[PDB]
Amino acid sequence: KVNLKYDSWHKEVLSKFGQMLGSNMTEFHSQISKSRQELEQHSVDTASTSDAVTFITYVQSLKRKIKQFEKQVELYRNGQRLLEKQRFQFPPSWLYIDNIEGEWGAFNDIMRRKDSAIQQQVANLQMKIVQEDRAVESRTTDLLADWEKTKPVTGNLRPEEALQALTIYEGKFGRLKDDREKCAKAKEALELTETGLLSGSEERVQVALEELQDLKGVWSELSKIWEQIDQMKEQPWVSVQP
Repeated sequence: KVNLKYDSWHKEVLSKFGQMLGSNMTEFHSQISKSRQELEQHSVDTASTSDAVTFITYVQSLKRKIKQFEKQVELYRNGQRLLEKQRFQFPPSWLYIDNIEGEWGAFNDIMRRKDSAIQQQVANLQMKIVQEDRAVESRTTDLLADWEKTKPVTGNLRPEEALQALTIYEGKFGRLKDDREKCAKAKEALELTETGLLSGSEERVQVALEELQDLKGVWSELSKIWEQIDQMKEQPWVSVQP
């Protein structure tokens, strides 16, 4: 009875370890195959600086994962050899470690070719990102200088009027923030780690944010007064009571 129970308990633990190892092996092979297909689709000779930045950030993210993937391949290799030594029955749909090693080898060869091409252009990509960042900083200074000219400090504005201009200002400032965040992700991806001090541009963006879409709010309390003025520009004089 004990031997039957041990054989049943062993066969059950061996079957569960085999299903867990096969599931982890299938998921890991899908993850390497997808990472390899994404590496194949992107060319270093991308026409746009934006595609080159996205591709370089992706290759660096994969380079960090290679050391983890290598440990997983070794764990799966030892696991399958244990199932074979214990006469486990492999299902016909079993993904053999040789397929994972082949996809892992193909992924490493594409990753080495793409990483080498990024490393050859690192200085040019770093100069392009520093030039784009200087262009974003110049656009930031120009937008803040224009901010004063077209903000409501100008006299005789109407609730609606400035609100429309402060809706454009809101779009320009938010587009500027999105461009700055893209440059920051690219700088992190190319190891262009320059001091985490908000550039004096960040303090200007924070002041502008307080008076951005919020400045349309001066056309919120005044808007309620104007709606009454407009109704009076439509109300019959006899009906109006002083």
